[PDB]
Amino acid sequence: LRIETQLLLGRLLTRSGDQAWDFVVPFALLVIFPGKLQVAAFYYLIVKIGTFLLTPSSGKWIDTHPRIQVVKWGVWLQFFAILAGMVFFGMLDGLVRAGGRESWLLSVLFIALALSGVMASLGSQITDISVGNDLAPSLVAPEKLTHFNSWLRRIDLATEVGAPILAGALFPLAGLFLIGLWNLVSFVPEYFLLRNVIQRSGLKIKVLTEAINLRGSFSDPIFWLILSYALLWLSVLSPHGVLLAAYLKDEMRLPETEIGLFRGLGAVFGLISTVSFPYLVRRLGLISSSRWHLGFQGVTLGIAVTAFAMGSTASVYVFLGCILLSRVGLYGFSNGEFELRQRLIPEGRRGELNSLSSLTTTSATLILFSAGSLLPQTEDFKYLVYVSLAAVLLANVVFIKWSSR
Ligand SMILES: [K+]
Repeated sequence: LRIETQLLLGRLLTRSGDQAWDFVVPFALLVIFPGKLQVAAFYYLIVKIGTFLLTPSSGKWIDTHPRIQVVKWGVWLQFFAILAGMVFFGMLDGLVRAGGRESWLLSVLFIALALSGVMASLGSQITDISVGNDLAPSLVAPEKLTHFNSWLRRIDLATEVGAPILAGALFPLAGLFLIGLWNLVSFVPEYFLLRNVIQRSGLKIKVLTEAINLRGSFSDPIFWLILSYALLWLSVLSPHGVLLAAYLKDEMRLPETEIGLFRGLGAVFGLISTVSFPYLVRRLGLISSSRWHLGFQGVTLGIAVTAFAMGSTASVYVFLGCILLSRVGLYGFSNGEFELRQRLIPEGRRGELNSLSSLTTTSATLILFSAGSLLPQTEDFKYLVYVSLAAVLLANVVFIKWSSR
């Protein structure tokens, strides 16, 4: 295998395990604390807030250590976080099965679980930045990055579609530990693949920074590109969106069978961007392809939101169809912004400025989570819809302004 293929193979193996694990954790939480959806929510919250708080530090840590150290800590932090998580899950499940109720002990084990979730999430973010935003632009010719990124996207979508299937086959909570085990094992090929390409090549030579402040990050021009991407995470208009599903079910009275297919079609339209975006790049260049895809997301969601406004079931399939089309735009733009970060971010600032990107997208996630919790009613879904559209149009404005560079 050539270098580029080794990178993709490593990503494919470790992701299939990551996606399988992320899929089953909420269900495992619900098995242990039956009914209590607030507990699963609390888990997710701690992980995200935790990752948020550790992000600037981790980006400085990335720029000040050799790559082989970054990859070692990135992967093995995950490995041992997942192992710790499995141990705490087992303990929790054992405790509750044996009749344990609310206690400091049970609480302490939940916190230990949630913190291990923070470590894994942070390790994963470090590894993504390292492989996708440092190793890849250092190993792959600039003109072949678009091709390389489209395969990274295909791996992400494929393992995303394969996750419920994998999990299904393997699934009290015995399925969880089998998924945990597969996840553990799936970290190992990527560690050694990465370690061996670093050991044998010029990745060893890298000037490190000695030895937060975020003023330097936010003041950099690339932050506006970063903001144009992050804004897209604010939307409730997604195939997987829980508030949209709730809305479609109660207000639109769509059958649950049609809602599930809609949800499942997300991946397909994501996959379509991996053909449309590279095609436009090769024809119009990276900036122009990005602008067209982002505009396509803006137009299709504009149409979808007009169809939502005249709130008839006579317009519901155009609403859903346009949301699905918009995913082509979103997934295309996401590869473009990713590639612009690969190409434009100085080598010595790869940890810093890409962690800024993680910081801003995690913030968007937290806001979206906050809005979901604050406006949980289907009759209020209307307001989240208009703010989602506004965010997308603002993203277009910000990117157009930025791409005047
Ligand atoms: K993994």
